[PDB]
Amino acid sequence: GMKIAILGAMSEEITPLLETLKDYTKIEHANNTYYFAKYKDHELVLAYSKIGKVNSTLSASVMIEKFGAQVLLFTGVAGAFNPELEIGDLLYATKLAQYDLDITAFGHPLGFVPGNEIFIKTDEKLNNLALEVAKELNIKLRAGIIATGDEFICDEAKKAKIREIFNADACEMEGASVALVCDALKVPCFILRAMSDKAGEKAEFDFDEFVINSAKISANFVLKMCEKL
Amino acid sequence: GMKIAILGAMSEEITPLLETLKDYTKIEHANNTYYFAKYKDHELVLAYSKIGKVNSTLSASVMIEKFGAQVLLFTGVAGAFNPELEIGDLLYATKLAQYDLDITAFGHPLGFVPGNEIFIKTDEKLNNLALEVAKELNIKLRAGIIATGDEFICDEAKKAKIREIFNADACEMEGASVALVCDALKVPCFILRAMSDKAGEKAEFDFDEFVINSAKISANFVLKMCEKL
Repeated sequence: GMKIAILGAMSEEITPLLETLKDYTKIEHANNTYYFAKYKDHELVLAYSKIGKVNSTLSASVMIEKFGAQVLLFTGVAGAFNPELEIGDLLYATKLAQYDLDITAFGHPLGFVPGNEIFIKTDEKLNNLALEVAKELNIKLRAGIIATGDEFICDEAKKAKIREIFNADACEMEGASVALVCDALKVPCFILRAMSDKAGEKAEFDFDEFVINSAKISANFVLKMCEKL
Repeated sequence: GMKIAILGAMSEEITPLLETLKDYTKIEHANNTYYFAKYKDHELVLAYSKIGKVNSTLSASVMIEKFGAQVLLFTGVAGAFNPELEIGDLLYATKLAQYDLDITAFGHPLGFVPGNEIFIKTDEKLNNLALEVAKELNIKLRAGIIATGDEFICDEAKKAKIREIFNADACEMEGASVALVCDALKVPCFILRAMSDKAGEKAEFDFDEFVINSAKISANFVLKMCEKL
């Protein structure tokens, strides 16, 4: 089978994968750690992306240009903007934009730079595979538009504005950058996000506990995708 | 000699390099164009970075991880924040920060994420080489702090704020990201910027003309550095 990159937006999302895989090697490279394992006739390369657009762009580029990944699966968390969503809901991104990429001073729309487009799409075949896996695991999986930028946004008015401009369902700091790298390098990309916060709700749950539970589900989910690839 | 990457923040900065080199090849990779030339016992790889942090991170990562660059010289333009600077003045960045990398909601300073630092330094040996070249060409060269982010800022109050927070001398959209990639991959990086706009002053000159004239000077400058490497 093809070589598969598994990127996690938090180190806690990688831990349960490594525990399941058990036998793996690693290298320290690009001020990060990359892990190597065999699973179901696929070679895997895994890493925590590190935080934000630059870090995640670099990690994805290393996985493909250095380690030869042919597919990339990216698990993480996101803040929900769409009122229909709830804490813990799993979303796959259909397309993503950078809300903080701004040369609007020159008459361009927000998120656009010449040489690129506002939105980057993820891979349809991988998304359909994820829907199959969700069905087989009895997990609810929804499609959404993700806005990415290098701020952790707490301003409710800003969340509403990003939603309005991009029709964004959720928001995080690494998705669009990784999707762009993968598209540029002709590597199918899948982006999975668990909703870790809702716009206009005070949390009322422990984040650490949420992360551990969501990471367990996401780890099993992406390994099941690997098994079918 | 070592393999040298020359990155330009505008395609116009690559044109005069190619005109001097005369014999070169080019290919499409990673939704961009990469150029290859031999110069003074060095293999060169050249590219326009494309716009912003993600694009420039990807371009630098490709030049190093795919094309084997061992040193990277990055020429471009920047808006001046330091009142002492004048239009066309050459600045080399001693260190750079991302002004729009913001998890300050969690008690961190602006520009900081765990796993990284606020500032990234450029290579001291390359900076000293640049000072030698500037002296030999009778060109004034100043050291500065550069703030990088994905907005083209026109708000004067915002410029003042970024200058104040980082003690930044100038501002652009690609420097810090490339400096970070190079540091992470153990590649010496040099960042040269010509001042394309002045603190508090409406630009009363043509940008196209400025770019052509500044690019000619910067192209010769970095080739003279290559000759000494």
